[PDB]
Amino acid sequence: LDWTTFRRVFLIDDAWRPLMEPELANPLTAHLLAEYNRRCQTEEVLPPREDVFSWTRYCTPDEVRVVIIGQDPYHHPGQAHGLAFSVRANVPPPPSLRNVLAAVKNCYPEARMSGHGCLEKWARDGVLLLNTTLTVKRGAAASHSRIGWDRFVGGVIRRLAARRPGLVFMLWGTHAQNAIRPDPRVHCVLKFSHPSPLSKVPFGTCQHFLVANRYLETRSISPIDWSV
Ligand SMILES: O=c1cc[nH]c(=O)[nH]1
Repeated sequence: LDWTTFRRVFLIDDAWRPLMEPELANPLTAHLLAEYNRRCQTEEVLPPREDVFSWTRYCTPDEVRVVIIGQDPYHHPGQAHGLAFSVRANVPPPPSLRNVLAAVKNCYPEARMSGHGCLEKWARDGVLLLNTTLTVKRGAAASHSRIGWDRFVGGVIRRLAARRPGLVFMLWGTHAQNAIRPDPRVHCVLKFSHPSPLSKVPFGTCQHFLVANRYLETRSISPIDWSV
């Protein structure tokens, strides 16, 4: 009972079994899991274990329309909850997220913006918010970036993409563009500089949300209501 036990520890939705189960058997995965559990014995690891795989709960692989890649979770208590960039409902949006929400409103002036930074609505809509590193030590950015999450997540993404042609990938920044390299003839690959205001080009000028919806329409795929 490997999948059964793994799924129970992380409360993973069963719909993701075909994409994740094959990764469990890889010997490299065992090293990853043991290291993650070792870190939890020696430090404050975020987000909480029950939230690490929260991204599997909002939508099934077949509902995925857009994939947005991130680096690692927010590292202060209360911010991260398993979705890249999203913060729980009453936490003020951090700098990069603030720029993302700005670009959405610039693209869709009619979008019903709530003012919060919780992206669960997007997730249920098939917008997969995926960090390549799923955990972080409290207060230390990129601290868990070399423990092996990237190859596991990388394996799930390859499987998903091969399962469903015509996905839209939004790759913002140097890390995202080097981590994930989907076939641009089979999928819509959109690249931009990082959303942080420290980037040389203001992220508020990014048109990705509009361009993604035009691509979906050409494939007869229902476009996304980016209001959040
Ligand atoms: O989840 C998060 C938060 C900030 N930056 C990222 O790359 N991912």
